Amino acid sequence: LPALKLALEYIVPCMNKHGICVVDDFLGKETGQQIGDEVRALHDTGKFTDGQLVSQKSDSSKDIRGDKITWIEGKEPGCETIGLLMSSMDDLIRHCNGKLGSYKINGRTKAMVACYPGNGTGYVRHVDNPNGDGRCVTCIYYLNKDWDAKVSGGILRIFPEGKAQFADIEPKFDRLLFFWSDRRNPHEVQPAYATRYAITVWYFDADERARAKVKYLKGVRV
Ligand SMILES: O=C(O)CNC(=O)c1ncc(-c2cccc(Cl)c2)cc1O
Ligand SMILES: [Mn+2]
Repeated sequence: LPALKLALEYIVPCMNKHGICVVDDFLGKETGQQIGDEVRALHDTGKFTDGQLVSQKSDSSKDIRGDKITWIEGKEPGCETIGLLMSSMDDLIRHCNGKLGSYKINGRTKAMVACYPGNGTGYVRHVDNPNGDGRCVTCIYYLNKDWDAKVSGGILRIFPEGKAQFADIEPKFDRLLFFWSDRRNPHEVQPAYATRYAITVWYFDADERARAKVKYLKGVRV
């Protein structure tokens, strides 16, 4: 689908009604697989961190580490289909802008590529932006071929604020997810028992970000 049709007919209505939006088959199989290939090359060539420290034992040979990450700008050698994904996410947001609540989105982070190594680690319940650091929208792309959570775990579970229910999102190949980054969407990743990849970017609201400058300390000489 053309970005604008997806934006006006799906992302804008879903985001304003539910604060969560899932688009399946975002880029198609060829491109999705190429992204899988590039992420796997990053992993295989040692570009990820070792992983979040999950269990600190007094013996460090038995430390457990979880999600591994690497920040990707999209123009690096071997990351160009990742850059293509980032640009397609941006096209969608650009065609939403002015219609996502009353936010005015004026930028985004680099891509955070995540690798859950499959050792029973997940990601604890959290809010992405709990303290007003400028990020208003979380965008995640999943590239896990034939993922079956009943077998491999790794569900993303969101707990929309105020609701007595949660939303389980499988990290399915070629799946695109949007949700409000703030306290309306606490979420977690349940333990993953197979290698699980995701690519996240966060979009900034202009006003909040302009205040996060001072809430986060920048100076100029006299
Ligand atoms: O993988 C999924 O399906 C869901 N992942 C997350 O929700 C997540 N959220 C936040 C973070 C994160 C939180 C703080 C700092 C940094 Cl660099 C990353 C990582 C994360 O992996
Ligand atoms: Mn998160």
